[PDB]
Amino acid sequence: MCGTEGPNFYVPFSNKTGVVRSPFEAPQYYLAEPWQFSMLAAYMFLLIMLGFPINFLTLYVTVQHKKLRTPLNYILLNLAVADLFMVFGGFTTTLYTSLHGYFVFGPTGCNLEGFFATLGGEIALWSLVVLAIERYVVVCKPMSNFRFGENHAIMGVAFTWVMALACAAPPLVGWSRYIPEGMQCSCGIDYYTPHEETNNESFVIYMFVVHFIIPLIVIFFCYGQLVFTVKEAAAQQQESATTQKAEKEVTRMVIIMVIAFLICWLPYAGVAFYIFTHQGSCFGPIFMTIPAFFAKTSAVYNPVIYIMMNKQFRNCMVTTLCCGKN
Ligand SMILES: *[C@@H]1O[C@H](CO)[C@@H](O[C@@H]2O[C@H](CO)[C@@H](O[C@@H]3O[C@H](CO[C@H]4O[C@H](CO)[C@@H](O)[C@H](O)[C@@H]4O)[C@@H](O)[C@H](O[C@H]4O[C@H](CO)[C@@H](O)[C@H](O)[C@@H]4O)[C@@H]3O)[C@H](O)[C@H]2NC(C)=O)[C@H](O)[C@H]1NC(C)=O
Ligand SMILES: CC(C)[C@H](C(=O)N1CCC2(CC1)Oc1ccccc1O2)c1ccc(Cl)c(Cl)c1
Ligand SMILES: CCCCCCCCO[C@@H]1O[C@H](CO)[C@@H](O)[C@H](O)[C@H]1O
Ligand SMILES: CCCCCCCCO[C@@H]1O[C@H](CO)[C@@H](O)[C@H](O)[C@H]1O
Ligand SMILES: CCCCCCCCO[C@@H]1O[C@H](CO)[C@@H](O)[C@H](O)[C@H]1O
Ligand SMILES: CCCCCCCCO[C@@H]1O[C@H](CO)[C@@H](O)[C@H](O)[C@H]1O
Ligand SMILES: CCCCCCCCO[C@@H]1O[C@H](CO)[C@@H](O)[C@H](O)[C@H]1O
Ligand SMILES: *C(=O)CCCCCCCCCCCCCCC
Repeated sequence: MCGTEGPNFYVPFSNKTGVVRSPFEAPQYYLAEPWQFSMLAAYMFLLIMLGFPINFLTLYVTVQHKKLRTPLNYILLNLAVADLFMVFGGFTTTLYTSLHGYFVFGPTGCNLEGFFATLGGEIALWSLVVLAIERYVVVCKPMSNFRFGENHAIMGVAFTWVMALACAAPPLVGWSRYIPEGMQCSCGIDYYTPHEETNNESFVIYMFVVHFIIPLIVIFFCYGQLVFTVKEAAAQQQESATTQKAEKEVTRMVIIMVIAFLICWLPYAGVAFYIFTHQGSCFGPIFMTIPAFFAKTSAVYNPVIYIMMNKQFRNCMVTTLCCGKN
């Protein structure tokens, strides 16, 4: 008796006192104080104010600088669009619902907001995976006579969309479901109830293997092989000071990317491992949603790592922000 069930929702609060209401109809101030809903709104405001310009500017400078329109950069533009899906599908809606204290758009808006917020985070995840694969292919050259071109980069972008739909679409047609989560102001996959009608258990396993384990394996493999190949080549050219500088910075960047991924990936593993053990207690609205709470900031720090630290993008944005000069 941890929460209150209803059609299309699970409020993580007991109704033994009779105060629980539908998250589609009335504010959830028994889950959190009104000022804590305000702080949730302030958090959404921070993410919008930093997340929209950085990701929009990534698209804008690509229009004003011909050198950026390389196939190896297509996936980075795909990343910037995905973050805009998170910013407008998720953060903007949540800022609005937050200030009402419940999901005022009803179960239909729940499926829309949940689909587009999940699709945005999914496209971003697989863009990082596809980028790791493309870089591994270009550097480690695992195919004897192969050249990465425009058509290959388009496949890579299309691949992220297929994988993203493979996660975000089934809950709209009866495999798992979208419900309000956490403080009930935004919607997502149901990892909270074993809704046997939609076979929630098998979707969690599918999400865990395909959309959680596999991305980590691919990112670690591709980048490990890449760092190995680069350190191998530099070892054969130690007379070149620039070759050694290039090896050092490639390694430093791979570490940063992998640390950035782990910072977003481990909290889910931690929370899930804590839920696998200790399979006895009730989980507050915050607990199973702490990883998602902090994973939202990836809409800001991913473009900072993959674009603002890209030597080309940086100079083009400086020139664009400086009205043409510098
Ligand atoms: C968490 O738990 C609470 C408490 O159990 C639930 O809230 C109750 O929900 C029921 C509906 O299922 C409410 O019952 C309905 O109340 C209507 C209004 O009643 C108020 O007004 C009348 C005068 O009009 C007062 O006399 C009364 O004291 C109330 O203040 C009634 O119009 C409804 O009557 C109709 O349905 C019943 C059958 O349920 C028939 O017997 C009637 O003839 C009529 O057809 C009905 O009684 C109840 O008022 C709610 N209580 C509170 C405190 O809100 C939540 O739904 C639950 N949360 C979740 C998410 O499930
Ligand atoms: C992009 C998101 C749609 C997706 C997401 O929301 N997930 C949360 C639920 C999920 C799958 C992943 O996590 C689990 C952990 C343990 C057991 C089952 C699990 O199911 C996600 C989020 C962040 C990262 Cl880092 C990754 Cl790789 C993937
Ligand atoms: C993000 C900021 C972290 C620290 C904030 C701690 C604020 C606690 O502040 C207290 O919270 C109570 C909650 O109902 C209020 O009723 C009290 O009036 C208030 O003093
Ligand atoms: C850009 C942000 C705009 C957000 C507008 C939020 C409007 C909140 O609307 C308020 O919701 C309450 C229920 O929670 C009602 O009781 C109030 O009457 C209503 O004014
Ligand atoms: C390094 C990984 C970059 C992509 C991380 C995207 C974070 C997605 O976060 C997900 O968003 C959904 C909709 O808001 C929520 O329903 C999920 O609970 C949450 O895990
Ligand atoms: C997922 C892939 C992560 C790759 C991280 C590789 C980090 C290697 O880092 C390197 O390891 C060498 C070991 O001799 C050290 O001598 C170097 O100082 C160090 O730069
Ligand atoms: C700094 C400590 C923060 C603890 C995490 C608070 C978790 C509250 O739960 C939150 O509810 C929101 C509205 O439904 C969702 O948008 C968030 O994804 C979810 O984390
Ligand atoms: C060239 O590269 C620089 C051109 C001149 C730009 C100077 C203005 C930058 C100010 C950005 C910071 C605004 C902070 C807003 C606070 C919310």
